[PDB]
Amino acid sequence: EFNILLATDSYKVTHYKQYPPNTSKVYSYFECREKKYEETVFYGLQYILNKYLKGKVVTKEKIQEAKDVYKEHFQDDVFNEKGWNYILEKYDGHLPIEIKAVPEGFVIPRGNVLFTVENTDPECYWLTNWIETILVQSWYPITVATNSREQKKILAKYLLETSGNLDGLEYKLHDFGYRGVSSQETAGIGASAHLVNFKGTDTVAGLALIKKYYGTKDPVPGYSVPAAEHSTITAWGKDHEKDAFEHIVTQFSSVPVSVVSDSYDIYNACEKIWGEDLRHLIVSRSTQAPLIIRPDSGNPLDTVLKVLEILGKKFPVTENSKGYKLLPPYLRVIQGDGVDINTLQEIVEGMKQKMWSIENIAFGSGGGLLQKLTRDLLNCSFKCSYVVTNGLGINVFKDPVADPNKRSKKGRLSLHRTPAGNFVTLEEGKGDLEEYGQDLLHTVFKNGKVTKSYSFDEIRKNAQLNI
Amino acid sequence: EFNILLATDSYKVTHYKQYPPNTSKVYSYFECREKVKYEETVFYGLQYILNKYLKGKVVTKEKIQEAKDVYKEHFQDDVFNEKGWNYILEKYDGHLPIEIKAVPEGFVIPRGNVLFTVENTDPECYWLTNWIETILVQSWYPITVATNSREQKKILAKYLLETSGNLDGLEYKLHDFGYRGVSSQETAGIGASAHLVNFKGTDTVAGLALIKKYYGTKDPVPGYSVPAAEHSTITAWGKDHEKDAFEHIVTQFSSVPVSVVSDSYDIYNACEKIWGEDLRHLIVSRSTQAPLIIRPDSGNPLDTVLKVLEILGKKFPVTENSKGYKLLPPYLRVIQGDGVDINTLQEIVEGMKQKMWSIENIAFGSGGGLLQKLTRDLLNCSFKCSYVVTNGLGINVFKDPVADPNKRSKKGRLSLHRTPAGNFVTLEEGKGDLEEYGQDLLHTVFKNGKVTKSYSFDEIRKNAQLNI
Ligand SMILES: O=P(O)(O)OC[C@H]1O[C@H](OP(=O)(O)OP(=O)(O)O)[C@H](O)[C@@H]1O
Ligand SMILES: O=P(O)(O)OC[C@H]1O[C@H](OP(=O)(O)OP(=O)(O)O)[C@H](O)[C@@H]1O
Ligand SMILES: O=C(O)c1cccnc1
Ligand SMILES: O=C(O)c1cccnc1
Repeated sequence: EFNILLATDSYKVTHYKQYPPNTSKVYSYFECREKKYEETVFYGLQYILNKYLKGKVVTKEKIQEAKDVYKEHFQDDVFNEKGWNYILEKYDGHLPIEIKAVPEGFVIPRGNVLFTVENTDPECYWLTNWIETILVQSWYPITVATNSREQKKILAKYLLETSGNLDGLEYKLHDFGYRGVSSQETAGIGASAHLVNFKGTDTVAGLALIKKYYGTKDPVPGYSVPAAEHSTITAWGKDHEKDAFEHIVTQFSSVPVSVVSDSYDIYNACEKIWGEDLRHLIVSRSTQAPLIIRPDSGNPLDTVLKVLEILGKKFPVTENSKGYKLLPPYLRVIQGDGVDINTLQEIVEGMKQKMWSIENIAFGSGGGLLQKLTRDLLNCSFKCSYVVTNGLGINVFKDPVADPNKRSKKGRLSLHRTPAGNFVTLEEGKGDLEEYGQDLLHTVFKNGKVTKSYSFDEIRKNAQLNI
Repeated sequence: EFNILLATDSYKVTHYKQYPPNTSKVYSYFECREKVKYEETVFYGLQYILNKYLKGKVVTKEKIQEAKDVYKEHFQDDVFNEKGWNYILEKYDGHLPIEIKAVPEGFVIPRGNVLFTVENTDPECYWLTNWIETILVQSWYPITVATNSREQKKILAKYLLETSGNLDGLEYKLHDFGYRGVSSQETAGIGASAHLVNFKGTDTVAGLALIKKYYGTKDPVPGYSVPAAEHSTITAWGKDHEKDAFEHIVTQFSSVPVSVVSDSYDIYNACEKIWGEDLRHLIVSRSTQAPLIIRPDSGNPLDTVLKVLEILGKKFPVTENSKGYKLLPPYLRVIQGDGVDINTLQEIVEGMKQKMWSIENIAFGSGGGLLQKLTRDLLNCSFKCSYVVTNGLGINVFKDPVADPNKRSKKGRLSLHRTPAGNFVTLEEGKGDLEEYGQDLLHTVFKNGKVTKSYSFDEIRKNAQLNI
């Protein structure tokens, strides 16, 4: 089905004719360039290696298919049929490429090499950057995992300040983004990246991806709870919202249940329906099976604060040991509308200023978590840094006059820890001097084989917060 | 293999227990809610979803068991509706008892109108309508790409018509550079295909196969490209040999158009000294069908384009076209592919016009701005239940949140009509049945596991044309 010969940017089809004659090696690297988001979670390359790059990826039929498409697409014969046939005949269609990468889950400051790519056969000098397009899509799981982890840092800071511990942190940011991403494939990739940091998800696609490509000791990497949507409330008719609420919390009386409460009037629902008519069905619930009230409209901070004020007047509020107000354990709130890293910060800060514990609230995020992200957020970039031409290696780079931020690194690269425990990327082959301890890049792919793999449990450990 | 039982939001697994008892019908609809203002949307992409995910035998015993096993662990509880899915398998050989009606693909519809509706065709499957919300709502993405691409085409058409008097070349003026900048291979194909509704130039090869498989064109392919350099093929020569790289590349591609990225070290030197002097003899000899296309790729986009054009206008023979705008010789063009989105595209063409440069001189490449920097909230894409039957009684249902009237949803059975003035209106509460507005513009496109109406990519392009 998938054809790697048709999985590149069109212009790359023409690059084999553009490199210097007598070029035997093209060596390229990926970084999140330096320019907020000072460090990045490296995640997602193992998916790409296994799904698209390993094994026999070239066949006679795929070559003919590409040749025919490109003849029409370019209105010209430019496709390197010879070079692809070489890989087919010499290597049984396995890519003569070596990729070295930092371990998945590692948290690396901006401006460092995260992986490198080079050809292992001199005839395939053109192949290194053929697969740039595929490999650069690693920007997306890196950026989802990174932005999710930055939200975890905010939640952890405010949970610690308002409650004194981090209990429940892993469930405080729930993935609501399945319908809000651009494809089924993106849903799985993005949901898996969020699960590097959290355990709550409604994007089921992430589970199958992690099981197939990474693996966990536990049966599943992420969990959900029963929850209403507007259709299951509004189907009862507007005059029967109370009947809908009563039915749903009674069907799910012994597990947590989230009930969207803003179909008609969130404030009436909290004060009169939950707070009076159905109060007897709430105060009876277990600490392990709270009602979770879900507003879903209005200004996010103003709505959360007004919902909490209403609930604190109808239910017995305590003051925890840090001085912050706490709803009874059978009652919680989830804000799932308009949540991104900026509004999450605004809400928890507003709660803190009004003396509400972050224990009371959880968040759901859809587009903000999985779709409202681009390759430019972390300046994810893949560039050639080293070539061998006429048997001599030369260090190559770009350095555009009008934008020093786009200057790329020179020569053969390696990643090291510094004496102070930070990270440094050495350029120009200087890692070979061995002044800086071991290279942290490891070979993960060579000549069609995935050579080093990480479980999802290892990745989660590598991506832990300091605290 | 894809499993539609595992292709929904988790909470929807629990919804069959939440609807009113004795509900036999759930009817839902999709709109781009009323809130560049994006007043009209190109409806595109549902036919892909119908064919790839929803048609045919989508339920098997193995898929039911897989979903059962996953949800038991995911919920730590048995809530999965195994019986309901087995009914579909047994009664319909795994085909979905669903009817979907939709506006024709490529149609350009104002915001706030019904675009498609979904309802179950078997009373036992009242829960199925909104199970497939998640899948179907992903149509927001091709809709939004196609719409935003068409809005950029409107800008380009306006300024090309002003500065040149015609629209020659318009379909090649916005090239898709977004393959590496989207979130997956599947997204690349969907989004590139949506851009090809409006344009013919693309480097996102994945779009071609999607169109061939799911829509079809009379022509062999729906989009085209030209040879072009990247920084690796220039810089690999060494900083002191940029001229050698340029000479090699334009000589290799002497009789087709060739784009050459010229900013590796100093775009202004490259234009004035390398192209403008050292290699000028290799440029002024080229065919009108095979221009050199100089590609800056850094700096302030408008300032860089204007300075590149000023340099080239001093080194090459510029003419004045019939509208009074400056025009480079036909063997020389420029493409700006850095930092392009609908806002900077507008700023560049307006700044060119103010400096008396024809838009004939320029084309644009766009990656993330075209295919990735878009969300479901740009057009307020939304799927909502508007009608149910419970105890044999149909009721019109809706949401109307007190703090956001923009989220009010439509009531009852819906239909899309032409007004007497030729505009569009969505009739609510079954009022289309009164036939005061002629016939419903929605067509049944899916019924009981079968695609029942479909559109070629050529028809979609025709429907999506600009008025001009
Ligand atoms: O973070 P987001 O990308 O916005 O996703 C989260 C939203 O999505 C759901 O609503 P729904 O599908 O109704 O969205 P809508 O009201 O905009 O149509 C859900 O109830 C949240 O409000
Ligand atoms: O519109 P965009 O999403 O930005 O994609 C277009 C950019 O992508 C390419 O550069 P490259 O891969 O170098 O991007 P980079 O400079 O960030 O590395 C290309 O030369 C354009 O500059
Ligand atoms: O579980 C939820 O409340 C949910 C999941 C996805 C989208 N909106 C809400
Ligand atoms: O053809 C090009 O110039 C191109 C294609 C994709 C990305 N960047 C540039």
